[PDB]
Formats: sequence, C-alpha cells, structure tokens
Amino acid sequence: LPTIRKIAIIGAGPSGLVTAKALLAEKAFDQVTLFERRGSPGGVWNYTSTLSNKLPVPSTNPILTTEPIVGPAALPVYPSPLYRDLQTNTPIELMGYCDQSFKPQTLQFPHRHTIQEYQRIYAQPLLPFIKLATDVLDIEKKDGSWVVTYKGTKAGSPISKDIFDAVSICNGHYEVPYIPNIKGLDEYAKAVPGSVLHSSLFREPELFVGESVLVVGGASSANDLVRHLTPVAKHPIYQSLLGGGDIQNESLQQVPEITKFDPTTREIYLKGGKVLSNIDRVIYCTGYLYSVPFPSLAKLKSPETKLIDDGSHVHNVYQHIFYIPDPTLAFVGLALHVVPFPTSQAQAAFLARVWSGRLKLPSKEEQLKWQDELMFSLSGANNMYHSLDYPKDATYINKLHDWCKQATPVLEEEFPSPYWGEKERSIRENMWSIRAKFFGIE
Amino acid sequence: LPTIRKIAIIGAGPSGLVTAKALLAEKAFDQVTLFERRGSPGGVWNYTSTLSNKLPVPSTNPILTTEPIVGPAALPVYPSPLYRDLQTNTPIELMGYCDQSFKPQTLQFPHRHTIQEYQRIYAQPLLPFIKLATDVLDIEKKDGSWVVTYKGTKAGSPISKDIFDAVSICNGHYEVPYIPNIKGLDEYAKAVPGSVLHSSLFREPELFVGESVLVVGGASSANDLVRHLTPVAKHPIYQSLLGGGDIQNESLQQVPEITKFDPTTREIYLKGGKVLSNIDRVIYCTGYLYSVPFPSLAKLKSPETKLIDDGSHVHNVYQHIFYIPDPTLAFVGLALHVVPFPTSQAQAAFLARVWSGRLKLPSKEEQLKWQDELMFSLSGANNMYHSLDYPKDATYINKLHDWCKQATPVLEEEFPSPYWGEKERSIRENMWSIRAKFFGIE
Ligand SMILES: Cc1cc2nc3c(=O)[nH]c(=O)nc-3n(C[C@H](O)[C@H](O)[C@H](O)COP(=O)(O)OP(=O)(O)OC[C@H]3O[C@@H](n4cnc5c(N)ncnc54)[C@H](O)[C@@H]3O)c2cc1C
Ligand SMILES: Cc1cc2nc3c(=O)[nH]c(=O)nc-3n(C[C@H](O)[C@H](O)[C@H](O)COP(=O)(O)OP(=O)(O)OC[C@H]3O[C@@H](n4cnc5c(N)ncnc54)[C@H](O)[C@@H]3O)c2cc1C
Repeated sequence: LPTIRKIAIIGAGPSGLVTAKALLAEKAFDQVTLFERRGSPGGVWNYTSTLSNKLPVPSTNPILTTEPIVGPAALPVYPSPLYRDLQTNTPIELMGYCDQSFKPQTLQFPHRHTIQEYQRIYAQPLLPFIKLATDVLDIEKKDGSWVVTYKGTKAGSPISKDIFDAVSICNGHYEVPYIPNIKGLDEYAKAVPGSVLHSSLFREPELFVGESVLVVGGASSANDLVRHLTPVAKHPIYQSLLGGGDIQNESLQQVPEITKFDPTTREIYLKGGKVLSNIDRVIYCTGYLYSVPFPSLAKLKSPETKLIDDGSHVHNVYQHIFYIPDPTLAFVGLALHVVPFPTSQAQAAFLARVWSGRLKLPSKEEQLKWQDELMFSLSGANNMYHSLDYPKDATYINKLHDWCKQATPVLEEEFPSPYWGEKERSIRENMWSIRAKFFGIE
Repeated sequence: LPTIRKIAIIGAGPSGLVTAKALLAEKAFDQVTLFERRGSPGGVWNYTSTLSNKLPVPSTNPILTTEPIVGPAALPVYPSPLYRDLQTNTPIELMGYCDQSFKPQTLQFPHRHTIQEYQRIYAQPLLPFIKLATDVLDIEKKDGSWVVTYKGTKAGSPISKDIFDAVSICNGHYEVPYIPNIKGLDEYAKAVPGSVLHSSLFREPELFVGESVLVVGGASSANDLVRHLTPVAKHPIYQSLLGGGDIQNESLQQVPEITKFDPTTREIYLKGGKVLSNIDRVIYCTGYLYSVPFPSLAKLKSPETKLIDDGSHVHNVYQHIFYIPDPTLAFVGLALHVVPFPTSQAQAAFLARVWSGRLKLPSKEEQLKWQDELMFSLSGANNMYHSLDYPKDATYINKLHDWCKQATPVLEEEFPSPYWGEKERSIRENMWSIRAKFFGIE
C-alpha cells in the first residue's frame, strides 16, 4: 500500500532503534511504533544474571518460543546471551552509528558496560515511541494492511491488535539456540541436568573451576570460551572441531566432530575413534537459528512466499531487507559476520527512503534474480545466505549509501548513511588482527 | 598481635577493594587476601536482573542468611539491590577514589553502567588477590589469631579454614532488609505473593503500570521510587510518612504511618483514621539492617564485646573502624549518609597505617570514651550511630587525612588520603540541590 503512514517495528534493540530514527527522519510517516518484550530497549545489551529456564537439547526448530523468567515480584525477564566479562570483537572506529560516537578514552574493544551505556543514550529519545514490556504474538496481512497482534508482557494482559501499512522485523537472530541432534545427546543431557550447555547460558567462568570441559565448535564464540575457561577449568580443555584441529597442547586438545554420546558410560565418541570420558561440562558454541515466530508468517511454506524453513536464514528478502512478495514487510539486522550497528543503520537509511517513496525498488523480477544469483553462489550452504564477510559488507554498506544519496526530494536534514572509505575498509579487513593484538592473543 | 603480616578482607566491593590497595601500599604485609561470595568484585555494582527468592516479611533479624539463586547451569548469584534505570545521587566531583577519576564527558550523576565500569577498572589489578565465589561462614579468635572459615561457592565445595593476624570486614550493610513488624502484615503479605515488596526488589518500573501503589518511607530511596513510579502507576501514588506529609496532589498523596493491615478486607489502616483499599503493591523503602552473620561474632552479647544487637548499627567500633576489645578486627564502609568511595578510602588509608605500625591508636580507655560521647549525642537513636551527614563526613575524612600524614616512616609511594577543601565541602553541602537541579526535581 505505497503511501505508507503507519509503521510497526518489532524489537527495540540496536536494529529496531536505528530503524525508528531513520524512519522518523523521513518526516513522512504519521506513526512509527516500536514493540519490545523487554522492559527496556537495547536488545541483547541488557545484561542478565538470569539464565533461560529450559535449554532445548538438542535444538533444531527455529519456531521455538522464547520463555521468559517470571515471578510475582518482577517484570518478565528475557535473558540475554551476553556474559559478564564480555568485551567487543569490533573496534570503536567501526562499531556504533556514524552520528553518535564513543566518549573519549574508550577502549578500542570496550566492555559491554560501554555499549550498554551507548544503547541507553541512543534509545532515550525514542522511549515515547516504544511500547515496552509488550510481546508481538503474530503478524499477518488482513485486507489492505498488516495486523500485528500483541499482548502486554505482565501476567493478565489482554491480547490486543492494531493495523499498520508497513512492518519492520528487527527481532534479532541470537535467541533460539542451535544444538545439532547427535546420537544419544538428549538422554545424556537429561541424565545430568547441567552436563550440557550452550553459549547463551555462559555468564561467569568461575563456575567451571576444576571441571573438565568440552567446547564444541570452531567459530569465534568457541575460541573465546576456550580462552576464558583456560585459567579455571581442569587442564586440558577439549574442543570439537568439525574437521579437527592442529592444537594439541597441555591446556588445549582440539579433537574432531562428535559421533555419539553414550548415556550409560557417559563417554563422548569423536570421529576417528577417539573417545572422551569424565567430561563434567559439554558446551555447545554452535550459534543460533533465525526465527520468525509469528503463525501467519511461519505457516508460509511456498518457495515464493516462505520466510523460514530450517532457521539457517530468512528467505525471500531482497537485499536481505524487503520481502519480495510484499515489500511492506522488511527486515533489518539479518546480516551475518558484520559490524551490527553500522550495517543495520545502512539498511535503515535505505529502508526509510524506500518506504517514504523517495526511492524506488527495482522490478519484482529483478529482485528475484538477485536472490537467484545469491542462492547459486552459496552452493547449498544456506547458512551463509546473509553472510557479508569483508569485503562484502563494505561494498554493501557503500552500495546502500550511494542509492540513498539519489533520494528525492532532498530533505533539510538527511538521516546519515554510513560509508566506509579506504581507512575504514582497512580496519575492517584486519579487524581480527587488530583485535588479537589488542587482547594479546592468536 | 601487633606485627601483622597476614590480613583477611571480607568482601570485594568498593570498601574491600580500596582496603586491599591501601594495605598493599604499606609494603609491610606478606599476605592480603580478599574473600567474595560473588563471582566478581564491585559489590552492589553487579547489576542483577535476578531478585531474591524469598523476601522476609517482616524483617527485623540482622542475622538473616542471604540465600543466593542457584541452578545447575550457573554460578550462585547474589542479587544486588540496584535497579535498572539507576543514576547516582553523588556527583562525580566527589564520588570515586581520589587516585582514579572519571573519563571526560561523564554525566555529573551518571548511570550505574559508568560506576560498574569504574569498579571493574579499579578491581582488575586485585583479581589475583581475591578468592572469588567464596562465602566466609564464620570468624573467630582462636589461640593468637583469627580463624576465618569459608566454603567455596559452588555446589559441593568443602568447608575450609585459614588463620590471619587481622581481619577487615567490608561486607556492606544493604543486604538484610528492614521491614517493621506491623499488625497483620505477615498474613496480608502471604495472602497475595507479590502484594508487599521492599526497595531491594525493585528493578523495572513497567511492572507497576496501572497498579495502585503505596510507598512506605520518607528517605531518599522512597522519594526516588515515588518519582520513578509516577509515570506508570495508577494515579495517585500513596506514600506513608511517619509523621505524614504536606503533598496531597492528584499524582502524590502522602499519608501518615501504618497502624494495621487487615488481611480479610485487605485494607491498610493509617494513623489518624485514614484507610486505604485496593492497593495492588505496597513497597517498603525502609532501608536495611547492619549484619555480622558470623556465629563467633554474633554470639557476643556483652556491652563491652558485642558487635550486633538490633542491626541499627555495629557496636564497639572506635572511629567506626577498630573493634575496641581487639583492634585486629576492623570494619570499613559502615558510614551512613556519606559518599561511599571517598569515605571508605579515608578509613582504609588510616587502617593501613595503623595495622602496619606506622601509626598508633590512642589508649583503650580513650577509645571507649569516644564511643561514650557518641552514644550520648545519639539520644537513644542508635540507627544514627554511623551517620556522618555533612559537615561530619567532611570533618571526618579530613581528620583521618591529617592523622595519616603523621605516619612514619615516610614511604616512597604514599597511598593517597582524600581531603575535602573549601571547594569540595561546598559541593557536598549543596549536594542534594545540585542533584535536584541536575535531574530537574524538588
Ligand atoms: C554473546 C554475544 C556477543 C556479541 N558481541 C558483539 C560485539 O562485540 N559487537 C557487535 O557489533 N555485536 C555483538 N553482538 C551482536 C549483537 O546481536 C548486536 O550488538 C546487537 O544485539 C544488534 O541487535 P538487534 O536490534 O538487531 O537485535 P537484538 O526481545 O537481538 O534484538 C531484538 C529485540 O527485539 C525483541 N523482540 C524480538 N521479538 C519480539 C517479539 N515478538 N515481541 C517483542 N519483543 C521482541 C527482543 O527481545 C529484543 O529486545 C553480540 C551478541 C552476542 C549474543
Ligand atoms: C539501590 C542503591 C543505590 C546506591 N546508589 C549509590 C550512589 O549513587 N552513590 C554511592 O556512592 N553509593 C550508592 N550506593 C551505596 C553503595 O553501597 C556503594 O556504592 C557501594 O556498594 C559500597 O560498597 P562495599 O564494598 O562497602 O559494600 P558492598 O557479597 O555491599 O558490598 C560487599 C561485598 O562483600 C560480599 N560479602 C559480604 N559478606 C560476605 C561473606 N560472608 N562472604 C563472601 N562475600 C561476602 C558481598 O556479597 C559483596 O560482593 C547505593 C546502594 C544501593 C543499594
């Protein structure tokens, strides 16, 4: 319904917040409303000593409903995966929006305190636009608009409904855990309640002192955990790498992928015949699954209409933003292997100018071609669908920056579009080396 | 045992941490060990979405054992009373240690994020000196030293014991809630599980939207809550002031003290015959009780030996620091109505020079006189025992600063002693006005 006036935003985290600012800066919408289940904005940057009550083991269903921790004396809490001693893996010269910088004397890879404070400051002017402690239950096109059903968080809230011209989903993709279904893991897990964990549960390393641990995974998250646990867990720390690894020291023993979990002997069978025993904790650092837990959108199975299948990615989203069949439904924040704030802002700026009619999306056929060419380059590896590892992210954010400049008419105040010059791209290229040196590792 | 070499510190919060630095700066002790039940230092500045599991209602026993939240997947969590949107009520020009300042561009009354980050930085060099996730169970003089019994926090830790020459208690006094035993409060509370709260449980104001609330108390904490709840709770907000109050608007109705709680009609009887009904939440902002939960010290009841009686204060502590009968037992952080970090540091510097023999405490008789004169000035109001409201705190911190200068010999590196000049004292005198104007209130 082209002339958009009432927009709904699902999520008040970094993505939803920059989406609101970009949208409001268009001066063309009469209503920009944000919905957030948490009592406060900032998404995951809301550190919680509280852990999830029940970790699905295994977890392969991207529809899984996030169950908050409730009590009679508190507001429902939605645990965040951030741990206590966490520090960014993204430099201050790159992370964060281009129109709000970090106070001087900030560490290059600061503690989450700094980023949580960052979000707080960024979100403040938007509090009157957000409906806090409110869970969006479903989203569907009814008649000529989108009907978003939502129940206020808090025991006894009544289910409510409101129509919108457009809807922007910024619900994040690090909530529903991904733990591959191995042989005998379910049983092994239920046998000893805290024996199997997922990165989303980690908080304080002191829990693992003296314990013999097995970290499964080889991505950044798993390597971080191996380092964090090195000074407390019993030596050596075991790590399961799909293809195995080269590190076999006294403190780190990389081993190949897992074959089976023997519940009766509690032995862990690794490919190649190697067997592990007396493992106090097994920690799955195998990431998450994308999720669109809204019945009206989840039922869509059709190749041309579906959004979610296995949770490896969100399908049918041109440029990772607009739902091809109906571009009044868009997503911001889907990007993988990027610098979240700048990339989400890049998408927001573009999204804003497209929904206010100051920019035109190419034909539906060409959008589908973009998708076709992308799928082909993935070679069956759909979980790389949204991945924009450098230089893809740089090219991408600069591509959106140049499409925005073409917006018309030119507003007196133009919501900024980030752009990565030669100096920025360089830092992004050696980002992990800059990080490694900063923390003295690798 | 004068020549002190091995010192134990109970608590790794602001008080315990500055105590460690001061102690280690004396270069006279062979062992300075800190004990902390939490997995990390910083005391209350460890924000926790987690609330206490069972709020005693009423609460009048200062011996009450703090029960952490346990689970099989996490380290035991000791909930802190800090709420989500909290900002200091102490200016950056005054709070914080004199040898570590706030980064530039910090708000004068910053968010807890800033202070939590502050503590993190301050505590880092002390991590190797702290025994984390370890609860001290008891403290007693055995033979010629102090035997501190402690059990590692974490299911299945074995009870351990270690002897020390001196022990410094910095366990804080904002844990054990104080809720006066009124007529029919226990029953009224147990009838509807979340009907009665204490400030230590507050976290997110959105919980109280639409609810009719009664804040009981008139101190700073209660006024803060009244303001925080004004934009969400049903109007008006009720506040119970011991002597009643002058504000009776549409949003705030101050009423006199509570007489009885009628459990069958759930009506709240206020002195003067006024009666309240349909009160969804009653929130006690009546502070805390001091606590010395160590059997060997709690059993002491004697006028000349006792430490705790009703929890209104810690008795027999000269200058609020040294246990008169045995000055090898000291307390830091007991001060009330002060600026915590500077005041605790002031005491630490003094404590350090007294335990290393570079300063001499006056006779036992004179110490007891100091106490006698203090008790007399309190006029039965023992809960004002440690209160050093300006200008007492200024005079006090400057008094300790001048006694420290007299230490001998002069060390190459002297642990700083804070001093409040004319400029500092002025800010401390109008502290609440400076705060009121900063937040635009009063
Ligand atoms: C362990 C960890 C470490 C990280 N470290 C970094 C780092 O160093 N640097 C970096 O750049 N990024 C880091 N990230 C990435 C992080 O995702 C981003 O910084 C940031 O979270 C971007 O968030 P967003 O708004 O897209 O999503 P964030 O209930 O995920 O999320 C969304 C918000 O929408 C809400 N929401 C979702 N669905 C609903 C619904 N149906 N109803 C109501 N509310 C809903 C959520 O509860 C939340 O408040 C890390 C993340 C993790 C988990
Ligand atoms: C709601 C609130 C707001 C505040 N706002 C401010 C403010 O704006 N400015 C300000 O200056 N102050 C403020 N304060 C005051 C605050 O007390 C101080 O900033 C700071 O906490 C000083 O702490 P400490 O080390 O003396 O105690 P903090 O388990 O209290 O405490 C002690 C530490 O010792 C540990 N411990 C105690 N007993 C044991 C044991 N037996 N075994 C093991 N560990 C033990 C504790 O668990 C903790 O980690 C506020 C406090 C509250 C509760």
